Amino acid sequence: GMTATELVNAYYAAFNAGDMPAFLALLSEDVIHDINQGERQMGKARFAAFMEKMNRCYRERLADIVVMQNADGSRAAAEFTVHGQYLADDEGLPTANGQTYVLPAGAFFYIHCGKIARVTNYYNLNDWVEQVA
Amino acid sequence: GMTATELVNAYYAAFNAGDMPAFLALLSEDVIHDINQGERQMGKARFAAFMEKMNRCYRERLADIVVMQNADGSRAAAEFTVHGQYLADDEGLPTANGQTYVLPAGAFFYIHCGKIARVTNYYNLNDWVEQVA
Repeated sequence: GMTATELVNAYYAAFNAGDMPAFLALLSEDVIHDINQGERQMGKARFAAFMEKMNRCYRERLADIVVMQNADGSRAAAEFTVHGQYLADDEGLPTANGQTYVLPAGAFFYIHCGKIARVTNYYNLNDWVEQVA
Repeated sequence: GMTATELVNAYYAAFNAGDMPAFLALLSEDVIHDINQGERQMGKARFAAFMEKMNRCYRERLADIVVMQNADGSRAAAEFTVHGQYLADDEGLPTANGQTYVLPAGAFFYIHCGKIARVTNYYNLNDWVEQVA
């Protein structure tokens, strides 16, 4: 019975708290995940693997979260500020040494049957690389 | 007296119709323009110059536009599908030869005093380059 706004708020609450069971529970089994400047990854197993890797390499807190939805709650969007620390080398990227970064980001969502069926992530990758390189 | 939704709909109507006076009229004089994977450009004059260049090099139609806002209309977001044709070489990018492209994109907005005060553009640049290269 959650609204789209509530669902997306719960997504980010779980993200911020590092509560992976709560986070993954909100996603459909066939969730589409559009990685910023990267590949479309399909399915919850791949999303769980993505989060495992992200948790190996980064810690992030999202601030200033603004969540919006369409009237029927099938579509949503969020804009926020990422506060992060780069903890361990991620593949294909600059070396990690604990550096901090701060940058705006956003996401778009498709919601169906009360689950998040698509997450599309956006941010300026060039800005992030400049901050950590 | 327009709502944020109406304002953003007018922005995209003007974009789609190629009506530059109508498009630029919606923007604040000090509009912040966050170019996808690029620079923050400040001010309406720079935005007009950006559009002049864009119009020199591309023709785009946006489909499937979904516009969302926060309750007070200070923030908005749009997701859509870009249908484009690359008409003339743009600087720092692959050669143009009239190729077509289709890809999702989105934008985030800050609205103040009834004008668009920030436009932040997002899309997968790698996907676009792959489509035209």
